[PDB]
Amino acid sequence: SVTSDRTYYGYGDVSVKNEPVNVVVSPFSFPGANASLSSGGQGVFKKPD
Amino acid sequence: QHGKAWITLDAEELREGAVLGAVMYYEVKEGVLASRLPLVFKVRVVETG
Amino acid sequence: SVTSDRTYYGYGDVSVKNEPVNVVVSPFSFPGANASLSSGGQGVFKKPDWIRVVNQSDVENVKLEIDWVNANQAANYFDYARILVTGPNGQVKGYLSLQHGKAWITLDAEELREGAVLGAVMYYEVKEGVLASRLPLVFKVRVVETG
Ligand SMILES: [Ca+2]
Ligand SMILES: [Ca+2]
Ligand SMILES: [Ca+2]
Ligand SMILES: [Ca+2]
Ligand SMILES: [Ca+2]
Repeated sequence: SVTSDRTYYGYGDVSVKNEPVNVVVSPFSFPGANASLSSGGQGVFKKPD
Repeated sequence: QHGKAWITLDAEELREGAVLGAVMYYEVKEGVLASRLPLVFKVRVVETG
Repeated sequence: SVTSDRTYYGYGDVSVKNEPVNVVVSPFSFPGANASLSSGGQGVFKKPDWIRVVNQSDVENVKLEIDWVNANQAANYFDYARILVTGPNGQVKGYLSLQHGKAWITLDAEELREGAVLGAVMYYEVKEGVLASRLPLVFKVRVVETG
């Protein structure tokens, strides 16, 4: 007696939470400790991490 | 569409007990849901002898 | 005998109470204590805990637009001033100066779920000979998009 509207459903959800990367900074204080940078000087400074 | 039948039985078919079974080929219209639908057939004895 | 008007009802309510974020400010008095800022001097000033962003239990993604409004006034006092917004857990997501005035620091589900502190690191050189007291520095925090 009923004319069914033939439509059933399925569903799902997608969760995009974080950003791809975290650029953790540990800044450099390049004259350093137990060192010295003078005017006109020339050299190299290294920070591994 | 074609609504009338004219089944006729003769002296051999009656003298053994005439059963008339039904075989129904059906396709239900799309999505229709019913319960206890009636089917009524009128049996007229037109000519006996 | 009655011809029923066949309509029944269901209902519900949605409660949106709070705003997504609380930008707790603890302002900085940068000449500090037991320190000294002189005219023409050059240096650095650091405040580890300056803007604490406190979220509610649902908010996970926040996009903050930090904006420096009185920079054109401080241009008459400073020669270069560079503010680094020391972000959530070591990241530095924001950099403001007298010229480039807008930042777009954005926090996601890991940075909020641990308590987001935004410190300030300021690199400054005071214009030659200028002597002031209690100069204001005001930054507009706009929450542009939350989720
Ligand atoms: Ca992150
Ligand atoms: Ca007859
Ligand atoms: Ca007879
Ligand atoms: Ca609030
Ligand atoms: Ca939104």
